[PDB]
Amino acid sequence: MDVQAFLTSQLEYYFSIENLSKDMFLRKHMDDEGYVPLAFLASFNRIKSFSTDLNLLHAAAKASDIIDVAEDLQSPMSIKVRRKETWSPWILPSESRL
Repeated sequence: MDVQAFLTSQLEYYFSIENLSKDMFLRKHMDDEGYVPLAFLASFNRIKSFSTDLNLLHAAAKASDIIDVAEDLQSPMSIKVRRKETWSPWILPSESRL
């Protein structure tokens, strides 16, 4: 597929039940609203291999109809994303967070 298509697919996958059940790190880095910083997602080798550009990754996130993006004008690195909840939140207790 195209670079955008791959990046979008991976982003959707990252917040999937299958991935989350195996990837505790994503859950630990969630805030009270279940958001995960774009900068953290960019650290995934699968993403870096295609692009390290947060702008392209952000565009990929916006291309998904099941992902919501929160922007912070103060910094491009403070942009967070989340997948829409279906059954239950995957947010961990503050003490368990990193």
